[PDB]
Formats: sequence, C-alpha cells, structure tokens
Amino acid sequence: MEVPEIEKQIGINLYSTDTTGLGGQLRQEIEDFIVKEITNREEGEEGKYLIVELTKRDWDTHHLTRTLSRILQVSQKRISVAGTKDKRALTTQKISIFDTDASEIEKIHLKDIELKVLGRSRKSVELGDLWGNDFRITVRNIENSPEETEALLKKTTDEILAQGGVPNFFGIQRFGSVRPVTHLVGKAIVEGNFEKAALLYIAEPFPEEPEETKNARQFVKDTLDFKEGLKTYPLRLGHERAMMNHLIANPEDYSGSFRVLPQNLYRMFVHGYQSYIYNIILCRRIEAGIPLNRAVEGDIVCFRNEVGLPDSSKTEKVTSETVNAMNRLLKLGRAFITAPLPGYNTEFASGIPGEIENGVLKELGVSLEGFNIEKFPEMSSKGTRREVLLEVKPKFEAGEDELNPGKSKAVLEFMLPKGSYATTVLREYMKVNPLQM
Repeated sequence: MEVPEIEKQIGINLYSTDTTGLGGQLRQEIEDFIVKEITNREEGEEGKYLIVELTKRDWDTHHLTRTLSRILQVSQKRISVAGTKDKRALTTQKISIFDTDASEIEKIHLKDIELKVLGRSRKSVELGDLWGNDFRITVRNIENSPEETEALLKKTTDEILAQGGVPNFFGIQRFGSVRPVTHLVGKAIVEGNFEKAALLYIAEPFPEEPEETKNARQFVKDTLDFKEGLKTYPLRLGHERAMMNHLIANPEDYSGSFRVLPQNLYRMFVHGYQSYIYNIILCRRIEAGIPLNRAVEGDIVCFRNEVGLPDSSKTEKVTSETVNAMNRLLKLGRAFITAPLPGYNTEFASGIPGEIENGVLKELGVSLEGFNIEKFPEMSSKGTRREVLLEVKPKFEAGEDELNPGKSKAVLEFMLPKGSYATTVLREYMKVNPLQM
C-alpha cells in the first residue's frame, strides 16, 4: 500500500490491517465528533468544591473557563478539568468549581454550553481524575457506497478484533505541538550534534505554520542571525526566544542552549527519538508476521502494576517453557507484549522478536551507549518498555451521508483509557494523511 511521508518520517510506515483506506473527512459537523468522558471518582453532598458536568459545543476549554471565571469572579485555577476535550466537537466531561453553589450555575446560560450539577466534594478535579473517554466519530465523503463501506468496515474491524486492537503507535502530534521536530532534535543530541539539535528547534520552518513565522525561522536557519530572530519571532515562542538569547552572549554554546528551557522539552526531545525508534520496531514486527497479542520465545511482556496499568517496571521475559503460560495470560488481560524504547538500561528481547529489535537499532546506527548525553546527562535517559497493542473494540455503522450526496459515511464509536488518542484508532480505518484527517 501507500503511506504519507509525514507518518514515515516518524517511524510509522504501514497498517496492522490490510483493508483499503476508507478515506473521507472528519469534523465536517460539530456533532461528527462526540466525546463523552467516563469518570473514576464519586462526589457527595458536602465540600467547598461544586462538581458540574460540562457539555460544550465547538468551545475551547481555556476560553470557557476564562469565561466562567469572569462570571464568577474567581481565578482560572478555581475551575479545573480532568482532561482537555477537543474544541471542534460535542464533548461532555466532569469539572470542579471552587466555592460555588448549585443555584448559581443554574442561572448561567452560555451559548452551546450546558451545565449540570453532579454534587460537591472537598477535593478539586485534577488532571487524571477520569477513567476513559467514549467516542462517537463520523467519517463523511467516502468514495464508496453504504454497502461497500459497511463491508469495508466489518473487515477492518474483524482484523482489529482479532489482532487485539490497533497498534500502539506514537502519533504525528506526539512529536511536536504544531511542528513535529522533537524526534528530529533528540536524534542530533544522541549523535552528539548540538549545532543541529539546537537549530532544528530554534529555526526549521514547517508547512503548518503561517508563512510569516515560517519565514522567521527560515531566516535564522540560513543566517544564524539570532539577534534578528529575537526581533522577528513572535512572543508566542518563548522557548525559541530564550534559547537565542543564550546564544547572543554565549556564541556557539548550542550545548548549553537547552539549559534555558524547564524540564519540559528538556527531555521531550530524547523521548521523541525514542518514540520514533519504537514506531519503526512496532512495524518491523508487524512485518515479521508476529502478532501483537501473542507471545513467542523471548518476547518480553509487562503486567499491570496492581492499579490496572501496564508499567515498564516489572517485566518478565518469556522463554521456550513459559510461552504457553504467557499467551494464556494475554487473553486474560494480565500481560502485554512490549516493545523497546531504547536508552542505556534497555533489555533487548530474545528469539525472533529480539532479531527485530536489534535489526532496527542496527540499520538506524543507534547506540545504547549514546543515550547518555555527556553535555547534558540530566537529558540522558536509560530507556523504557511501552506496550505494543492498544486495546480497542470498536463498533462501526455505515450508511449514506446527507451532507455529501452520493458518498457514504461511517460512525465509529469506541472507548479509550486516559492517555490514549482516537487518531490511533482512526488511522487503521481511514488510512489517510494525518493532515487530511
């Protein structure tokens, strides 16, 4: 088949499913993307925190909270969410509001916003206080008929249901906010180059950015005139600006140009390059014909940390004897085949899977001894071992779409746990450019 360069530039280069790309488009209509949160907490009747179910239509969370904070005259902090839902969509979620009574929110009537009291609690709603998110996505404008699409959906589903779900690939958005350069920067540092790792972040324009800022980076990218850059770069880019300043007093000090950014990107770059390698590996293994929900000799799995979450801490290695027991646990949801996120404390697997892992680090010319940045040790990671399959059991629904006469539409509704993304599920169903998505 065919995969966009955009996705091949970040390790991904195929599809666990051999079905045809459903194609089509998304977010054509606000209601075409419904996301309903699943809570993991309970509230009572007491507490200085009012808990409300927020339903918003085509609203940006920051904007909403900034609106409610003005109406209730409290700081933005007093209103928190468990997780930020998409603006262009119809989304429901739980939130908390400090020192506010039920009756007050019954008098607030904003456009495309619905507020419903759930109760009260002595505890605010912190990022993470939710189990998962129910989805109801709708793909429209497919070059197929309702009949040829429903059948196309059932096949894509079947393989999925059989393989256990969809690959746990690192989305194109994970490598960068608006510009996916993290992995590109983490690769230069490892190799030792700081002249490029710093420039790739300071400059290096992308077709996603406005031709204005796009021309600001392009400028210093071929002139290295950081003095001008600190004059053209919009204040919006604090990190890039902070770095150019360090380069005005300390010339050619690209090595320490990273000591201006907090612990955020500080380690995101290296983690990116890791996610990159991890993608490739996950593919090569999908090519080798070794499924993601079945163990083999020296496959290396993980177990849930007694919290219902797979952790790269306790990782038992499967052998020629425990193989029968390992696979038996997978179908019981107590183990998961994992893939390596290269570092300096990585434990390659053995057998066929071990060959794949070593075959990716080989062609890539990767060096485990390289994940120890000399200039920035704090920036050097030892590696981890993320799972491979992303549990998912979708339910499709095909048909004719009114908005696009002659074309068909698909209603994909499933659910994911906090930390996972819907694009990861959609890609196997639409198999289209991540930007056309």
